[PDB]
Amino acid sequence: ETMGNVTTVLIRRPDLRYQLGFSVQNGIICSLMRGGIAERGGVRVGHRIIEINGQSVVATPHEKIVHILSNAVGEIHMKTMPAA
Repeated sequence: ETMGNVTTVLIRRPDLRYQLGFSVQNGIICSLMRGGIAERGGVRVGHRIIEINGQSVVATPHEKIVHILSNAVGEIHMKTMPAA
């Protein structure tokens, strides 16, 4: 599993008030807040989140993907691809 163009991201989130800092739609990063944790994480726009903290969310719906990101803090391992 995890083949090809995968760019793992580590988000280190202090708590829930420190939101990701990137706008995602359906798992695809649409925008990134510069200076935010996501930038520090290595998140880039035009990337598709394929996994979050050990669960492949690439087949996970919008809500779920967002709900999961919204509640996860600490060292967060995501796997992103160039949305291809």
